[PDB]
Parts: sequence; structure tokens; C-alpha cells
Amino acid sequence: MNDVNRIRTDIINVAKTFGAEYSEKVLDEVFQVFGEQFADNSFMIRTSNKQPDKLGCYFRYHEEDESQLGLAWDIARKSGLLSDQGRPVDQLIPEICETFPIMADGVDFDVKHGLAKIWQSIKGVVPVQDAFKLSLPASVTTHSDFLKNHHLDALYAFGIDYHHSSVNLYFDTYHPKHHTSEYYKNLLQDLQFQPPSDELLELLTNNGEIALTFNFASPRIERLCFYLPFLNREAVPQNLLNPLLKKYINEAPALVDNPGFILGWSFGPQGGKGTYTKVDVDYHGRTVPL
Ligand SMILES: [Mg+2]
Ligand SMILES: [Mg+2]
Repeated sequence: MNDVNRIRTDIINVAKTFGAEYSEKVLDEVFQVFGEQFADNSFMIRTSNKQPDKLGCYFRYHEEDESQLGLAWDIARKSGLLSDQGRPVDQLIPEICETFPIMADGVDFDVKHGLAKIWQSIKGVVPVQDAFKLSLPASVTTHSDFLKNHHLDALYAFGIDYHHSSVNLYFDTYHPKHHTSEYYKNLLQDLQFQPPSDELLELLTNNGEIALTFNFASPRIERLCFYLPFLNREAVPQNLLNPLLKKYINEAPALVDNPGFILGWSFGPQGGKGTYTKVDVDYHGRTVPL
């Protein structure tokens, strides 16, 4: 309705204000197909820190209505927003749906390049080894011992990245160690990843979500990400945010007066590529309170 145009307008305004590359033609094509899904579902607009002087911009939605599960992938394929090119990643969503009961799915979009990722949430958690029969990067299986040792073995969701041919695995933080700062410090050390600030370590004892990234091109775990919810702009730890991300916290568009946020901290190899911050506004006001 007005609601879809409202959302599309806000994304463009975000991209223009914060210096993100964007394509109106790609935004037009995405919204023609998924516009109503954005208005009717949990929906977030994300900016991130991947390059020092400009924020990238992404938008994503999460579908939990049982009757609609599977439609995102079917819609994406039939419309041509997602073509399978025989990539090892192109077979994973059908394998996942044939293997596990799915309780939610979602799609991530890049404002420049379009459909980027599809998520599938399992109905329950499974031992991660139950997933080893999927056509996942071989690095998932070869880290089975590491995943056990760090209690990253209660799997509940997959993220399938079609732009980068990578897979994110999301793990339930079930263990008493997941409530200690030492666990996160030790986890990043063991991975030889960039060390976290003491401020972040203290926040991470709230546990949040953890995701690990595996790529078909690499024998190594590529990246990991910690996610924490925040009930409003004032709750966000602003000392952890560069000036552009601080401006985003104070100006991100939403349909409530004081939206919540989900921040993600991505970590990669020490002195390498994958350490940066993601900030997602709870556009409708319904995502974070849950
Ligand atoms: Mg829905
Ligand atoms: Mg958790």
C-alpha cells in the first residue's frame, strides 16, 4: 500500500544519507516481488562498517507464518531474483527443507546487488553433526571437534549467502560458559581472530546469538558474528560505534517513535578482512521485543 512505498522510500533515504552504493532498478525489482512481505512481516534495515568511510545498506525480513514457509525461495526463483547457477550453495535450501522441519525463513537484500541470502530456522535445535549430510563446506565437518569443544553444537538456523558462496550456522548458547566473558575471549583467541574490546566482552555475557561462517573456497572458518538486541536507541553502546553508525542509531527510519536495534559484531582473522559492525533497526517495532 502506502506501507510498501513508505518502506522503499526509507531505504533509499538511508542509502543516500549514509553513502551506500545503491541501484534504484534493483530496488524496484526487489520491491515488485517482495514489497508486501516487507510490510507484513518482521523487517529490519541494516547498515554496516565493512569499509571505513561508507556504510553498506541491507534490508531483510523474517517470515514465521506456517502457511507462507517456502514461498520466499519459490518467489525468489520464479521471479528471477535468484537463479541457480549450479553453485554448491544453490542446492542447500532444498536439501535443508527435505532434512529438517522449518519454522521460519527469511531473505536478505543488498541495496546495490539485490537478493543476497536466504535463512532457514529449524523447528527446534539439532546436534550440528545432524547437518553433516548436507552439501555444506567441507570445513564444517573438519571443525566438528572444535564445534564440540566450544559448545557450538546446538544448531538451529542456516544462512545461505548467494553473493559469497558461504553458509552461516547459528548456534544456541546453551552452556554456562556462554554467560562468561572468558569464553568469548578464548573463542576468538583460538580462532586467531581479532581480539574484542573489554566493553564488548562484558556485553557478550548477555549471550545473544552466535553465528559462524564457512566458505566453499576455504578450509578455515571464515568469520564469526555475535548478535545482541537493544530495546531502544538509548540502550545501544555508543562507544562501540564509529560516527556514521552513531548517526544511524539516532536517525534510522522506523514506524515507531523509539525502535529497538540488533547489533552484530563480525570477527575475522587478526589483521585480515572480516571484523566490523552491523546495526539493524527494528522497523516495525515487533522484532526486538520478542
Ligand atoms: Mg508473516
Ligand atoms: Mg542465545
